[PDB]
Amino acid sequence: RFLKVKNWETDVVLTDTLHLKSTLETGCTEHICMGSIMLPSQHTRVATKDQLFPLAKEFLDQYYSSIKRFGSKAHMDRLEEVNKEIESTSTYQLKDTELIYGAKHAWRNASRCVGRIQWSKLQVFDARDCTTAHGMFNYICNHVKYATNKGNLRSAITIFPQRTDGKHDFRVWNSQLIRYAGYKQPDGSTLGDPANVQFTEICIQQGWKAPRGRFDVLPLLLQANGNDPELFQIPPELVLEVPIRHPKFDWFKDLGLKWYGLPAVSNMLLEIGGLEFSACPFSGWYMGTEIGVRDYCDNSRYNILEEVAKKMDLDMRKTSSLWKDQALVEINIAVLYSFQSDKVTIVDHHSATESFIKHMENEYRCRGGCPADWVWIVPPMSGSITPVFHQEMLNYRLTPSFEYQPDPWNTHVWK
Amino acid sequence: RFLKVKNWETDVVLTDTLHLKSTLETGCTEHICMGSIMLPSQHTRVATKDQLFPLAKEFLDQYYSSIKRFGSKAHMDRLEEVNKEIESTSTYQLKDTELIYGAKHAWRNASRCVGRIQWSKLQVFDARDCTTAHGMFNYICNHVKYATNKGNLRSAITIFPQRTDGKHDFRVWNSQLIRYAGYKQPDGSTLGDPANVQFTEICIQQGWKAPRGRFDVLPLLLQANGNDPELFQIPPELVLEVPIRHPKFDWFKDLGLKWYGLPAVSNMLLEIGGLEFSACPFSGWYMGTEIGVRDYCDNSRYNILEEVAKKMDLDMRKTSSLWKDQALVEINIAVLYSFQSDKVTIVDHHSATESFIKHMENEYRCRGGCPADWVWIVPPMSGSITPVFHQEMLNYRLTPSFEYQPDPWNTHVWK
Ligand code: HEM
Ligand code: HEM
Ligand SMILES: Cc1cc(N)nc(COc2cc(CCN3CC(F)C3)cc(F)c2F)c1
Ligand SMILES: Cc1cc(N)nc(COc2cc(CCN3CC(F)C3)cc(F)c2F)c1
Ligand SMILES: C[C@H](O)[C@H](O)[C@H]1CNc2nc(N)[nH]c(=O)c2N1
Ligand SMILES: C[C@H](O)[C@H](O)[C@H]1CNc2nc(N)[nH]c(=O)c2N1
Ligand SMILES: [Zn+2]
Repeated sequence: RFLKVKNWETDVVLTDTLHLKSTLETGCTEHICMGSIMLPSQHTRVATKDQLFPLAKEFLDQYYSSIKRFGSKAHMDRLEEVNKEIESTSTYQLKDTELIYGAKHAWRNASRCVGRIQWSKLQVFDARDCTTAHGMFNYICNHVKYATNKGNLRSAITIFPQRTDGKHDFRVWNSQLIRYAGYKQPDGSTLGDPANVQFTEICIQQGWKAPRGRFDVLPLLLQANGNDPELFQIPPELVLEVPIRHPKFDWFKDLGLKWYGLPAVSNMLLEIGGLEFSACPFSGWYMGTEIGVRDYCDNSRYNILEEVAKKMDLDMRKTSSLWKDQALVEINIAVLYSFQSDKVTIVDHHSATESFIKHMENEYRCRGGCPADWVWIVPPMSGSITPVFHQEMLNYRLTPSFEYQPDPWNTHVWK
Repeated sequence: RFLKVKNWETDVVLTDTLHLKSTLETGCTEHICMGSIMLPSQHTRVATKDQLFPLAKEFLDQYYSSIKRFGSKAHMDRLEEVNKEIESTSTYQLKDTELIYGAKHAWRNASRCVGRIQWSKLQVFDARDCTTAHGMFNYICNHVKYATNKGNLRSAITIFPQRTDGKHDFRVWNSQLIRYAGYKQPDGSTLGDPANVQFTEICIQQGWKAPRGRFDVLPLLLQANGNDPELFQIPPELVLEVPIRHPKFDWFKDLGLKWYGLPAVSNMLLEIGGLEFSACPFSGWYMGTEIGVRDYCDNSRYNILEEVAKKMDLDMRKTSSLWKDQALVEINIAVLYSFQSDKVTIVDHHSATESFIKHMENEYRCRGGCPADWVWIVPPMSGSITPVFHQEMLNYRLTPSFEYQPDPWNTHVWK
């Protein structure tokens, strides 16, 4: 009822009492830990009106507790107000301030997010008056423009209307607002990003004329109020990109790599007070490793370690010459150097993981804990030379929260 | 009751039914995952005679099932035989073959061990006739000599007498048979291995004349049958060491680093059929990263990244120049190259993690699963360019097993 987490690099002990407020389940049991299942059935998302008020009551109780006015009359009135509206409409609507609070705390509670030290500096765009795919496109272009801020990236989320019935449902079909296309070739190999080959062909299935190259920014596929989704090209002037060079190796430009400045996740579900927002794209800035390690070096992604090690003149016959590791570091020095040389916000895994430890200290003191997923918080390279490797972390599921959801093209009753 | 684990690099699915035979608890609950607590209270170790027979019965049932003679008469006789002996003596004794089986499967079930593909090729030394610290010393020297095999390392375990009362207890006070000493300096800094500063001073408290340098192989501290422990120097000719050079950088010899060939963990508790073996040192061979990443580069260990990056002429002002990562790779290329150039068995994290995936495929097919701790199975560098990063792993606690135990100098009623 009062759990301790240790840092074995510093011998610092934090005491977690926030996990007692926890609600949702984790997938782990007394006899099995599933802390390395990627998409647990508990992390994926259809609710009724009965269970709605406890969820609303719980959310309002913490919201008014956080504006220093818990249990007051303005609280007890809004409790009844939402109670009455849930009786009448079997749903309800958040105030603007309740929406901003819910969004920031969904991010705050995101236990797999290392970036959370900035959770309170999130810009919330209320798109709940949107009704059409063009409206969504317009709200998303504004989001992109604002969050990019000419390389001085800012955190933002845009929140489309909440689910109601289910078949009326706003969805961004893109997994990210800005992703590169993936095309299968004649021989079977892949041009561009192999992650998106399925989505890239869906866009061609709906009309996209593909420039069939590498870093072809995909179009947005926007579903409005359950209607069939529609294709929109983000104006290129809004899609900020960094060409990737190295500060030693001049052949690194010849690699011709580039990446988009803005990580902007669009397929998630935001849950606030029992309400489900099925389209809620949010963006921040990149940690170096997400591009240079995962995007560039996953076997199932661009998979460039071959060509980088070749041009580095590396012993590639022996696995134990660590040519893979050696080329991975250079690639990440290049992503960082490239982004910083262009004044595009980027953070290295050392700075970001140190900030997360600093963030954890804040959340244990002024909040009683910080839910954190070690499997995801440790960076995908050089893990133990970063402070998060040596920090025990308690993972538990708080709300408001971002949840996964099935892809719309497996559930959308088409036409 | 039939859990699926996915590999997201290969889209391979394994089906785990072995977790149903699981017994011990994990520390996780439905509402909290503790899969990143280092020493869970469930992983640490005093039992009575009542609970003893179910544990024995359970162990014998799987042992005779594995020699293709389950439920036979030779089984049902040994069931009764151990039953009777537990009535009479409130304990019992394993057959040699039952001891070899229990040991191999304790290793087999070690979910944080990436090396397990070799679990059946374990040499079991029965030291259960030992009675004195000199006897232990002699059994441990033979273990070291055999397991080292002049650099052609072989897996081995030496099993001292099982706990009985508790106050009669064989313990190796060293955490590993071969560790370097740690000495605090005048200014407070540390010479040698800072991990062992506490143990190094215990040895001086009992008489060790310290050569107060860096890589000073510690003496063994051996507790026999609950008596006060005694100091013994492993004959240096038995302690095989690798001086660490690089295959490019000739200044790397000037770093003057070296490491011992034999990883030989001595502080663990082996549980077999409810019996507790409090001294059971076991050894294999090193994965590169345990030395080059954790031993050499942990801030709380030798912490050499400073000096290596200096001599590499690295941009060390900016965190984002990744000088830490760049020096870490070279250090691990040097450990591997050094060990292989001396015909001392060593495995790189790429080969070892690929073998573990191959091992998992074997354990899911011919056993129904493989308990695995992702937090510990992923190597401490370049994690996602190794196949274990992308493999979901179910952690659960089977028996026979190795468990942690408190250090003897906090529990030993001294003199
Ligand atoms: C501001 C800079 C940010 C940084 C550096 C950052 C960093 C990261 C990283 C490295 C991950 C691991 C995911 C992966 O490796 O693919 C992650 C996950 C995540 N982040 Fe953050 N992020 C940032 C902003 C945000 C914002 C603004 C939100 C929400 C409003 C957010 C919510 C999440 C969520 C929901 C996850 C995934 C959890 C899951 O998979 O269940 N992040 N972040
Ligand atoms: C043969 C070569 C072996 C290799 C390459 C290997 C590799 C490893 C590695 C890298 C770890 C992580 C621990 C750490 O990072 O400090 C580990 C843990 C472990 N290994 Fe293996 N090991 C080997 C042999 C053995 C043997 C022979 C046994 C037992 C008879 C064993 C039992 C264990 C146990 C109990 C753990 C720790 C689990 C825990 O902390 O609860 N290993 N091994
Ligand atoms: C705003 C922001 C900034 C930043 N630097 N990085 C991120 C990554 O966030 C997420 C990343 C993923 C990746 C999911 N994986 C499973 C599939 F194989 C890819 C899911 C998710 F739900 C996220 F939220 C987000
Ligand atoms: C035989 C063998 C070969 C090989 N290559 N590596 C190992 C490492 O095994 C273990 C390593 C540790 C390290 C515990 N950490 C907690 C403390 F801070 C160090 C514990 C343990 F219980 C192990 F078993 C063993
Ligand atoms: C199998 C495993 O759960 C999966 O590969 C996880 C591991 N940890 C991760 N950590 C982060 N940040 N991102 C990821 O995609 C993953 N993938
Ligand atoms: C906090 C965390 O549990 C601790 O640092 C763990 C992480 N994973 C590890 N993995 C291995 N192989 N060895 C370790 O010592 C650790 N340490
Ligand atoms: Zn867990």
